[PDB]
Amino acid sequence: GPDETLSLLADPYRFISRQCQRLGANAFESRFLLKKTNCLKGAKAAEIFYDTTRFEREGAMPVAIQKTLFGQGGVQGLDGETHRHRKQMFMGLMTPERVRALAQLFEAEWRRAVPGWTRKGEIVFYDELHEPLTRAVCAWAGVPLPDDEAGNRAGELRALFDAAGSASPRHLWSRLARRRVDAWAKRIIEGIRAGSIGSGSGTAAYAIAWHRDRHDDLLSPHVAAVELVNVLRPTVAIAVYITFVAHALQTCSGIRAALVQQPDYAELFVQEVRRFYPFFPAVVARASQDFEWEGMAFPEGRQVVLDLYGSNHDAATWADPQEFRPERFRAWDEDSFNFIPQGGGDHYLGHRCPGEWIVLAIMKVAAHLLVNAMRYDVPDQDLSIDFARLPALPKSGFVMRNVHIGG
Ligand code: HEM
Ligand SMILES: CCCCCCCCCCCCCCCC(=O)O
Repeated sequence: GPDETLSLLADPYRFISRQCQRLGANAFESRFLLKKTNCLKGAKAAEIFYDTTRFEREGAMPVAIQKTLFGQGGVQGLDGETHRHRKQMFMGLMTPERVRALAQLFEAEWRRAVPGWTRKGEIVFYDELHEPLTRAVCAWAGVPLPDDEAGNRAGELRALFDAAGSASPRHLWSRLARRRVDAWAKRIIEGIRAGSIGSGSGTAAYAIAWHRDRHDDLLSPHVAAVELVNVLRPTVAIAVYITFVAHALQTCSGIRAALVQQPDYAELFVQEVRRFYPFFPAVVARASQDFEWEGMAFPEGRQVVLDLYGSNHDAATWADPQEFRPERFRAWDEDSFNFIPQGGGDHYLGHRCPGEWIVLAIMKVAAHLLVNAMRYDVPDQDLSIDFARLPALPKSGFVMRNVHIGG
């Protein structure tokens, strides 16, 4: 068949589900970067995608993603016992107490940043979030971050995910940002190992610097650096979800009141923001052995893409996925495959995002602050979601005026 890379790139979140709807199927064979690719969508497809006896990640992600989004040698590219041993290192960071600590640091940094926002008179909300998140996560992770460098590090971390999927010179900036952030994280790992940096025993940078692999060897410093950036970078990417929290509050009538007046509502609300809004489009794996599934061939070595956005909008699962309705989560049975904005399956046994607890905790802080503490005006602007952008955002970035926290 024809190469459809251009069609995918023009509609990265919806290309797969639009083609599925046309064909009346949850899977179809296509071709990207000249490679035959099976595209999958929905709960049943997610369950097979997460079967590690049939799928592997090693070598699956296009190498332009190593130079930017993920780095080289990190957990995303591992399989089998090597993967599970590395994954445990990340999971150990995520205790309720440690997640709460990061949420508290983020609230503090948000409150610290407000006076600057008031003084500007008008802000692009998305643009203002990267730095407080950077400051909170570095402190949490045991990464020293001088006051006068926080801004620059926040821009570099942002560039890894926000400029990575840009078909322009912004991609070149993402590559330089990656080189810089790796070198910085590497100096941090080296200083922890030499004892010149006193990160605490509970902190991410300590855990990663002192992690021993399956042969009782420390991670090479570059790999430790990449894994540390695998904590810092996606925490800063929560800026996207926080912007969507603001977008939902602005565009969906009744949400603000319910959040104000119903205490259990915030949990439902942040889950629905993750279900509803596009963010991580799709994940890629390679078939590890010959099999067939639902009348489709999966020859060993076949590239396979699992459409996360389409799965989160699958009508069989949700009935009315096109609506923004937090109360739908009252009927959710916590299935590991039917709701997958940060991946599916098991956190320890597969590649599912270990950052979900942090994301939920921080999105709740954001919701709380935006309804209970912050006052702001929202001028006329284009709030529509840019489905052509990676990551997707409201076209305006969400512009606020007259921000303050007397509220
Ligand atoms: C900002 C919102 C986030 C989104 C949309 C997101 C989404 C995802 C997705 C889709 C995956 C891949 C699942 C797969 O390969 O099957 C993933 C993996 C990962 N996430 Fe996140 N994530 C976010 C935040 C975070 C945070 C805060 C952390 C901090 C620890 C984090 C750390 C990771 C790591 C280390 C992996 C690789 C895990 C593995 O391969 O086993 N993420 N994430
Ligand atoms: C060859 C073109 C590749 C296009 C690159 C696509 C990048 C995906 C963008 C999704 C939003 C980024 C989410 C942050 C993820 C993370 O921090 O790990």
